[PDB]
Amino acid sequence: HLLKAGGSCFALISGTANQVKCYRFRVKKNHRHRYENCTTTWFTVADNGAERQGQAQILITFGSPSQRQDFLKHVPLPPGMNISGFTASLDF
Amino acid sequence: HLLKAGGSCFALISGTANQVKCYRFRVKKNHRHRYENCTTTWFTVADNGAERQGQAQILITFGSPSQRQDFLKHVPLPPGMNISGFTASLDF
Repeated sequence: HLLKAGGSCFALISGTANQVKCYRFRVKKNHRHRYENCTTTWFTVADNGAERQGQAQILITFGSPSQRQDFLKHVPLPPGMNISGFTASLDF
Repeated sequence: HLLKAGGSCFALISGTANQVKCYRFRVKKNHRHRYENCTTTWFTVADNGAERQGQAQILITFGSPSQRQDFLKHVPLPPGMNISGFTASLDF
């Protein structure tokens, strides 16, 4: 790793569990060069009951805005999935 | 929600799966008021077919930097566990 001034850019992709699972499979399979890393599926944790609740989520990181732009051009977003893009500074 | 008042903040907590699970239960039970939400446990995906690999990880969000400061004040980090803090801006 080269030391990284400023923030890394990433995205949050969501939908049903199986949607998200398949979406990942696709990007790893057909798009690996367009993203840095991806997470396994997670959920926003519920207080009561089963922790796994609401929409399935993955974070995908990118080495630069340009890589994220290239990702966005080529990677199909299935119907009912959503994507939002963010830029994160490291604080500590 | 109202609308994001500036930039939001979060933290990435890592360790073994059981370290992370335990940390999540503790903060849910004792420090609920000190964070916004937490994720279920996840890993960085391996492309070698092994989804679960490396360190277990969770994300914790905060509604203000103040809240995160108060969390950091009150919640210790056990041996062998890591925390990083970030602030993200919405891109799209």
